[PDB]
Amino acid sequence: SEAITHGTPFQKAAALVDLAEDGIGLPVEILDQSSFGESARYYFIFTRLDLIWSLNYFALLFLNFFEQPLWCEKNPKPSCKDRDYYYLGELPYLTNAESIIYEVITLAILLVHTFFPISYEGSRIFWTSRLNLVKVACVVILFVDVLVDFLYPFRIAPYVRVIIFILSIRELRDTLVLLSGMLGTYLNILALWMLFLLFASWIAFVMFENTQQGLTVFTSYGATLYQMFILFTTSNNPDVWIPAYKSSRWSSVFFVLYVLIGVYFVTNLILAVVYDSFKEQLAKQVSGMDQMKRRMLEKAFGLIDSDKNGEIDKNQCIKLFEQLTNYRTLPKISKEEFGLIFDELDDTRDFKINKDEFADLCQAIALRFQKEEVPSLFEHFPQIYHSPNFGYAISFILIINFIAVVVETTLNIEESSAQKPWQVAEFVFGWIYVLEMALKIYTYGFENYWREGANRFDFLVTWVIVIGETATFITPFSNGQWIRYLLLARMLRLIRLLMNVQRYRAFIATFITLIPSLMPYLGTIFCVLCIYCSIGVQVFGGLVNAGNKKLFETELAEDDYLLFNFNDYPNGMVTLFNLLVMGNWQVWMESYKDLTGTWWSITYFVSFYVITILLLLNLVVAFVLEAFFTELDLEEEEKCQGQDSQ
Amino acid sequence: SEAITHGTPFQKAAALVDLAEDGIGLPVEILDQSSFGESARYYFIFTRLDLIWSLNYFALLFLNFFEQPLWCEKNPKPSCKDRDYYYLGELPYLTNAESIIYEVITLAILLVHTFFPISYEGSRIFWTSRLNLVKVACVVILFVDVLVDFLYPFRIAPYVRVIIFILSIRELRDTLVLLSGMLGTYLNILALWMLFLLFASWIAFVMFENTQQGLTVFTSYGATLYQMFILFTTSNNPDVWIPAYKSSRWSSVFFVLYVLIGVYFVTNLILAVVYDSFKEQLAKQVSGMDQMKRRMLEKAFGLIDSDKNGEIDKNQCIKLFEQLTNYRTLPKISKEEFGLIFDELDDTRDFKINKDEFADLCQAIALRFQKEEVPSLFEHFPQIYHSPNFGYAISFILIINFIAVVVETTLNIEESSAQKPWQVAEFVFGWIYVLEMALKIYTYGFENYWREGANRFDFLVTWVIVIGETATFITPFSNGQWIRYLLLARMLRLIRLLMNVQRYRAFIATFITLIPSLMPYLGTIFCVLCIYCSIGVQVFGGLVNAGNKKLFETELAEDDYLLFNFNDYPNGMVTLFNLLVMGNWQVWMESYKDLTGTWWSITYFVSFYVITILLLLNLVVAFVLEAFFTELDLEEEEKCQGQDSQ
Ligand SMILES: CCCCCCCCCCCCC[C@@H]1[C@@H](C(=O)O)[C@@]1(CCCCCCCCCCCC)CCC(=O)O
Ligand SMILES: CCCCCC[C@@]12[C@@H](CCCC)[C@@]1(CCCCCCCCCC(=O)O)[C@@H]2CCCCCCCC(=O)O
Ligand SMILES: CCCCCCCCCCCCCCCC(=O)O
Ligand SMILES: CCCCCCCCCCCCCCCC(=O)O
Ligand SMILES: CCCCCCCCCCCCCCCC(=O)O
Ligand SMILES: CCCCCCCCCCCCCCCC(=O)O
Ligand SMILES: CCCCCCCCCCCCCCCC(=O)O
Ligand SMILES: CCCCCCCCCCCCCCCC(=O)O
Ligand SMILES: CCCCCCCCCCCCCCCC(=O)O
Ligand SMILES: CCCCCCCCCCCCCCCC(=O)O
Ligand SMILES: CCCCCCCCCCCCCCCC(=O)O
Ligand SMILES: CCCCCCCCCCCCCCCC(=O)O
Ligand SMILES: CCCCCCCCCCCCCCCC(=O)O
Ligand SMILES: CCCCCCCCCCCCCCCC(=O)O
Ligand SMILES: [Ca+2]
Ligand SMILES: [Ca+2]
Ligand SMILES: [Ca+2]
Ligand SMILES: [Ca+2]
Ligand SMILES: [Ca+2]
Repeated sequence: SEAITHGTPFQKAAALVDLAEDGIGLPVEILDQSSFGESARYYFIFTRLDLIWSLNYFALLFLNFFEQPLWCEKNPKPSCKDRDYYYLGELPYLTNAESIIYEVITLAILLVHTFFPISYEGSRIFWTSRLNLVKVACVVILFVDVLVDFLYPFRIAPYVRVIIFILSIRELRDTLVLLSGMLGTYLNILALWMLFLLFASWIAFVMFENTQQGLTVFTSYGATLYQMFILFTTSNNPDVWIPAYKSSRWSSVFFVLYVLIGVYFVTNLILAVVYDSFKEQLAKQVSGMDQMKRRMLEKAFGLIDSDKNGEIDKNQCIKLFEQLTNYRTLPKISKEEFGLIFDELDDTRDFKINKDEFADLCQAIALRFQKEEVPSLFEHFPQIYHSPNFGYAISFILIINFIAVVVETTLNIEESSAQKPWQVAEFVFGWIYVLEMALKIYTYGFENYWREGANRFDFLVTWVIVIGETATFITPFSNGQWIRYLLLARMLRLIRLLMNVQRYRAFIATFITLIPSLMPYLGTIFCVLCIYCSIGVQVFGGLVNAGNKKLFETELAEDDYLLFNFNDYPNGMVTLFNLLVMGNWQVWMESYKDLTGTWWSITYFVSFYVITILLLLNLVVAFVLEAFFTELDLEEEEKCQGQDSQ
Repeated sequence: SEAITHGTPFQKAAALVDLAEDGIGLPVEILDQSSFGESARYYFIFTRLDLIWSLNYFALLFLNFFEQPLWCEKNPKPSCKDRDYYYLGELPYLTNAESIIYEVITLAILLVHTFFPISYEGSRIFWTSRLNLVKVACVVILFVDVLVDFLYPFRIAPYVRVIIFILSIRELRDTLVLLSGMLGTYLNILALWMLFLLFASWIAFVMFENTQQGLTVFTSYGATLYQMFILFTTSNNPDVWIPAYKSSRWSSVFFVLYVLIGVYFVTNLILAVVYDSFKEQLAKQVSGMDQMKRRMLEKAFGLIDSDKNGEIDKNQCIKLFEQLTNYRTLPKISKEEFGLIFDELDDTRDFKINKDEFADLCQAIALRFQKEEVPSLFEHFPQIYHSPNFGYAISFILIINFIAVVVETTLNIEESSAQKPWQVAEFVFGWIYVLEMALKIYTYGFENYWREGANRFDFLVTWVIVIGETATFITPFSNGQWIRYLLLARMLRLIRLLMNVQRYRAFIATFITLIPSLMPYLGTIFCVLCIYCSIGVQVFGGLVNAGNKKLFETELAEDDYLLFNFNDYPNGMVTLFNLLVMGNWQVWMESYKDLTGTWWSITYFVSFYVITILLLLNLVVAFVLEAFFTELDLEEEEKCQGQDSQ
């Protein structure tokens, strides 16, 4: 547990292992900080000062981002019957005086966050870096629209807030490289997609003109490209070609041939491209990540080789491993570390250490050990640190804790009003579970809240139990059953302890890693909806009124989806989700073609679909196939290389 | 172009290249024929006699298979108002006298086809190989049903006909190995799938008991596992959780979390397993194919090495290459073939040829050359054989022929009754197209009807044109309209020729390969429907009547799907197709739960789904990802490897 304020004493001995820390967890530092400048030079202090306020910044980034539900409609005041809810949302819309407060607080942190790299980049460099120049200008745009409501065309604030939220996060920008690096391949294949629509849209207009079909549905040619596009999605499958089938039965041979080519041949081949084009772009990000590693190791190799000859004595590099605080006794480990990499140079047995050799060294060590084990810095003035047989024992606990609920809920079909003997069993079970995590700080380590992936995900849920049980009878109702389903992620911990089964073993570790790995790649799509909603709120604001007469003819009134409606922002975010899932997405396309009365409404849903069935095929479906083959072959090699490494 | 009747002269010199032919196109021969027995022993004659009647057999296998639409309903005669059509099909159902004519002729070929391996396998061997023991017994079951004609429980004929059709074809059996070799992995993951239905079905029953939701939809717990299964398919997405959403808006955060786990995380991970389990089973079929190759080369290496020492002089193997009819200037490249394929042994420069070395020889030759070029052998007594500048030229030919069609159809929106100057342009264009294939027999070769993949697919449509134009004015109406509509495979010939474009190069080189590669793997699924139809015809025969009162309440009458009906066989095959595509598949599950009045109807559609979303994820979607990476890397390698392949 060495220091982190460590590139500021900055010895050749000392400042190495901070750089060696920077390879293992792999955080970047700026190329301005990578070239020169130290914590003695009062710039690298501000680098680690930035990472102190990181949780301050991400608290702001979602604070800015979640304003978009809470801000009002595009047209509250032009609209009549404004305060009523004619199928509007739930949220309170913030008043204009309240609107200012939540933004001025928001902007001032951005003005810190955007101009904090002045403290460790030069102003003639900071304004040159051409990534900030986007982000700086986005701040100015909010600074305008705050001033407009301070002074009190269509208020283009919320599009920018997304773009601020996309770029600021390191993960979403790293996602966003994989779009623009690959988007030349997707729009490429979008043509040959559109070709086998237009050709196959045409033949149905050719074949079915004089029959009942062209009389009924396929009136225009443009009626077909409209319809046959929906059948490319197959979310309207038999309703299209009933009167083609009802007239002649042999007309089915067309449509069942079309969808086969449509779904089963093309849409997979769209996925075949995008998953294949993913691999090249992912390789460019990985190699772009690994060039960061060697370029940071070049600063590390130059920090030691002060003779500047490119060869370092071994005792010069052995001695820093205790300062590395990696392993405890070091008599002959580095002699073993020669054969662990491919070849020994052995021109001198110890004296010659080449540039690429040490770059292989620090990269190798953290894989085998994971022994750095660094906790957070504590004050010793309190000193609060208190100084599968058990696995099969805790296999039994979450069994009987689970069946306690199903007994409680088969009491609820009996509807016991006398829960007095059953409330004896209620409060006791939450008191139990805090004891099975207790041996871990007795056996191995204290700060493993951030270590086990279960403690990454259950740590709220582990501690939320008895604090919910506390205000049960001391509050002397709706929040009472709020716990009564919350006491069920016990099975989710029972999942992982059942997930030691070797029969499920590859499928286990993917779905574990599937939550952290696909958090940016689903995070970007959540930002994409925040674009499409804020378009559609402004396009379709007060459109579905209370008494709109074009409404009740259409499909939203037939199937009674007279909710989601786009009539403000959080109503829109649900509505784009159904268009994401493709559950009956042609209702809205059929509805807003009538509620706007125009065919330029069809633009909004197709432009969703193309970018969606890029992004669903891009980052959902192509990752899982990459993520499984990561988790599969490790299990396939851990037995085989465990025969080697032992 | 030597003979094929060639292992019956059966020289050590001669009968080699017939075995060398058997490696190149790779047909199997039986292990009885592989062990011993020759065309002198007459058994090898019956082997090639079998492959003469191959097209006779596949003409029978679809003849037997297509009786199942043409055979009648399960209950014509118990049903009242039998001859009327109350949402029944189109086909004429075969009369019982005319039925047996189509069956006795069918069976007599099977009795040839099943007992033809008597002629080249011993009877104590033929009844031992346990493929036949299935297949012979299936013949007996049909032989029963012909006796049932003279008598005039539920007539289980048509299930067997599929099983006969599956096993007889070599491709579908090779598909069917990949099921049973992998089905232990799929049902393995089906349980862990079923768990994250049940648990996620459970919480929605837990959450929504006291609210409006459990009052309205989620009445039973079994009501939820019913509903939440449909939302795993998302073919009923907002209709489920409207009254959960209409009451509390926060209930959406459940459902949008469920489908993400449901579709985007699980269903890909089901596809991740099945595509990964595909690779191992496909490797077993490939290695099972390649063991056939070396074991056939062992008979070839033993045919030459008559000294039985395992080493063959090169002039013994040089001399047969002219009998192979492979290449013209032989002795200059046979020394280069030492250097091209692999490394030379060079203990003797030519004298020593090992067992595995010759196995490397004949394997590599057919790749580089393709110079065997075997035609269909003619009688010379008639002697009917008559003894990209052009590519950019025939690029232009279809274009002006294509725009002639769209001019003809924009005449039809004008509706010209005077087609007399326009019929000058009609008949002339079909006469043109037979001339662009004509240089191929002048430049390169005659029998390339089976060689170019375009001539594999266009050859019916290439020649159908002028014979459709012939009976236009000499018949002095509805049929010649469709021929006017048929004038469109020209752009389908443009599809192949245009993808010399490197921008689209890999994509349709897949799609070319995609039709023959996925012909068995879609063929099996077509057989799977012929199982599920013949179940559902017998289960649901006269159910959707004319005046059924339970019918008009349900969804098939609401959305007017009163076709797609199950009330005979070909209504079923359309109907299972919609359940295959997943276009509104919950209508039938909602309908036949009412029209049978029972909950055991739900079995039929779920058991469809699990086997289907095996087989769609199995053999559609896993192939295209395998097939693209076959087509992609060959384009990626040949540009670099052609500098080495030279
Ligand atoms: C893939 C997405 C990962 C990111 C997770 C989303 C974080 C943002 C959370 C949104 C919370 C809004 C809840 C709204 C209810 C409330 O109680 O306030 C409410 C809005 C309905 C649900 C909103 C979620 C829609 C977007 C999620 C799905 C898209 C992501 C792909 C109604 C307001 C009320 O009356 O209380
Ligand atoms: C992949 C999967 C498959 C599915 C199947 C379905 C269908 C298709 C085929 C495609 C290719 C493979 C089919 C065929 C055809 C159709 C049609 C139907 C109708 C009937 C009508 C009759 C009269 O005429 O009336 C299948 C379905 C069925 C079959 C049938 C055949 C024949 C027909 C006619 O006849 O038309
Ligand atoms: C593969 C391309 C085939 C056809 C694609 C081009 C067709 C473009 C427009 C077709 C004509 C529309 C017919 C009605 C228009 C009108 O009468 O004004
Ligand atoms: C990418 C291919 C298609 C994308 C979107 C499909 C929209 C094409 C359908 C045409 C709209 C209706 C035709 C206009 C006829 C009219 O206005 O009278
Ligand atoms: C962004 C590019 C996509 C282009 C969108 C579709 C291109 C063609 C538009 C379809 C209109 C054809 C309708 C003509 C027939 C008619 O109006 O009567
Ligand atoms: C984050 C980049 C945004 C991408 C495109 C945003 C702006 C495109 C269209 C904006 C408003 C379009 C609506 C026009 C019709 C109307 O306002 O009534
Ligand atoms: C990929 C971008 C999607 C392309 C959107 C297609 C737009 C076509 C809209 C209908 C076409 C007919 C235009 C006439 C407009 C009108 O009738 O008012
Ligand atoms: C994240 C980038 C997405 C931007 C692309 C979506 C914008 C395309 C169309 C938006 C609405 C256009 C149709 C509105 C017509 C109208 O004004 O009535
Ligand atoms: C992960 C599992 C959670 C629960 C799964 C087991 C539930 C099986 C049946 C639940 C009880 C059904 C309630 C009504 C039955 C009745 O009273 O007849
Ligand atoms: C593979 C998981 C589910 C598969 C099929 C889902 C069927 C479960 C739904 C239960 C049916 C209705 C409940 C019975 C109650 C009753 O008899 O009224
Ligand atoms: C082939 C195995 C699949 C098993 C099919 C589903 C297993 C459970 C069946 C659901 C019935 C539960 C309904 C109980 C509640 C009630 O009826 O009141
Ligand atoms: C090819 C193998 C067939 C697989 C299973 C076939 C037989 C299973 C069920 C057959 C009939 C089931 C219908 C029972 C109810 C009824 O006949 O009324
Ligand atoms: C994988 C196989 C599919 C499993 C099929 C689930 C069958 C459940 C059917 C409903 C369960 C309730 C049984 C009561 C029958 C009845 O109400 O008549
Ligand atoms: C190719 C193999 C598929 C066989 C599996 C399908 C058979 C499962 C259920 C068939 C029908 C069962 C439900 C009928 C109930 C009834 O008799 O009313
Ligand atoms: Ca040195
Ligand atoms: Ca050494
Ligand atoms: Ca309806
Ligand atoms: Ca020899
Ligand atoms: Ca030699």
